[PDB]
Amino acid sequence: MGTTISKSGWEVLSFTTQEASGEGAGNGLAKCLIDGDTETFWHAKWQGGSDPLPYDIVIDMKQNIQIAQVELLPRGRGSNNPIKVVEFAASEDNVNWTPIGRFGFTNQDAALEYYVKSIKARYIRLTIPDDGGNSTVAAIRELDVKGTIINLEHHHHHH
Repeated sequence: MGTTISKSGWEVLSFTTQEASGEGAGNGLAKCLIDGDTETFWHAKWQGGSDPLPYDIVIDMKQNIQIAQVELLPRGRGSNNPIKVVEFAASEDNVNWTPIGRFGFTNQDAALEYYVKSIKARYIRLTIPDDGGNSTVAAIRELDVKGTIINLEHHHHHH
């Protein structure tokens, strides 16, 4: 809300891993990452076994937004989080992904502000690479995006 894009209408198009069993039920879901609540978080599958890295989570923002900065809200508090490096990708057509920034992940209780490549994107992908040293254990509260809302809707020319 405000400069941060309202994740109210955001949905997950594809996810590589999510723990809907180890975290009970209603928690550890990939959509919780974009649900926008500090008490909910996404967790990689651990109960019964993890999935093959890397982990790619693709979110549809349902609108074209000029990406400027991505925010990652980790847990930290009572969490290990063996996440070393995180990679952010964005796309205008869902087909052509462009890495808006690759940075290291700092496990903390406060949000991580990632200033990235300024580019238009309707879709955004969170990539957890197997290259950065990342283990198959990941727990992130939420992901947010700061940008400018772009419109493809010209009401006086589209009705």
